[PDB]
Amino acid sequence: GIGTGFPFDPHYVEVLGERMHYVDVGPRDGTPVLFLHGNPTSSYVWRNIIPHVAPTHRCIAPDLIGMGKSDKPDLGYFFDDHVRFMDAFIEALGLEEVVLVIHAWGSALGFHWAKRNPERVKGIAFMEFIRPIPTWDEWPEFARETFQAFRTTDVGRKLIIDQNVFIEGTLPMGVVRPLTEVEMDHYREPFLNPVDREPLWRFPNELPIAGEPANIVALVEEYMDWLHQSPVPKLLFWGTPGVLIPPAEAARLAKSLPNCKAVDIGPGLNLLQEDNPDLIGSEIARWLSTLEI
Ligand SMILES: CN(C)c1ccc2c(-c3cc(C(=O)NCCOCCOCCCCCCCl)ccc3C(=O)O)c3ccc(=[N+](C)C)cc-3oc2c1
Ligand SMILES: [Cl-]
Repeated sequence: GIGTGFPFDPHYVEVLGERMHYVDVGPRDGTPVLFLHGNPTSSYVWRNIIPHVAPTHRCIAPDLIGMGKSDKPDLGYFFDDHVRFMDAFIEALGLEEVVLVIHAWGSALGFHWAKRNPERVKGIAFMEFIRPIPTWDEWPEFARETFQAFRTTDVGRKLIIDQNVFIEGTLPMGVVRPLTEVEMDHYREPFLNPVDREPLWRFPNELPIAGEPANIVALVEEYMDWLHQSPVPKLLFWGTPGVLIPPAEAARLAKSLPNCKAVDIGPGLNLLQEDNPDLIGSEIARWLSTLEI
């Protein structure tokens, strides 16, 4: 079955006075592949995809500040905080040019870095990614009341911080196949203490929905503007029925974005890595071999 373990040797690097954990495997020469997780996951989400890429390319998978095995400073965990820590992480590792593999909130981080540093990005593989949601009618109806609730300091904090709903409920609702107890426990591990759940609550409060927050909407519009014009090689994974990227939309996006190939993963919602890791990892490895890296 789909693997549940996390065998990777831990690595830590000091970034802005705090430690960030990261997976680092594969050959030391060549162009590295940087994997960026989102909410409420960690590098664990890449555990079954990296084994297809690591034979031929270095794979680096950080845990975002406040998540995974990374330290937990008392921040707001705004998107800007993740930007500062990820920018510093990339420079601390001395990375020059990279290929990005990104998902969901990791996709906003990755696209925003790539737009600012296009000479250092040799390709982007992405899935169930963040674009502006113009009105609440474009948010998936089955998750609309909950995300509206999450975006409050009363009910949203009760749900996400006190009751851990993002881990116990939203995470499984983003995977078609059933998650095992061992997998759930890996996802729960960084957040056993409620107070550490701050990033899980700030993230949905940052989503660019109905114009709000305006600073995030502007930033995401900007990287989308770039992505529709840039010749950067693109690999878009999508699933059925999907969540943010449904099949008919994925096909339209791939034909509109330059130098984009789209790959059907089969059944999927948001966390496509949990529904078909072997296809995602084997397609990434094949696509890397086509790049000038
Ligand atoms: C302990 N306690 C107080 C709760 C409360 C609620 C649940 C829910 C649940 C959750 C939602 C819920 O999250 N909607 C949102 C779904 O969004 C999925 C789509 O992806 C969004 C991606 C966004 C991407 C952004 C970056 Cl691109 C709604 C209502 C309830 C409910 O049952 O009231 C559970 C639901 C499932 C579940 N299992 C399958 C084991 C367990 C649950 O255990 C709860 C415990
Ligand atoms: Cl979120």
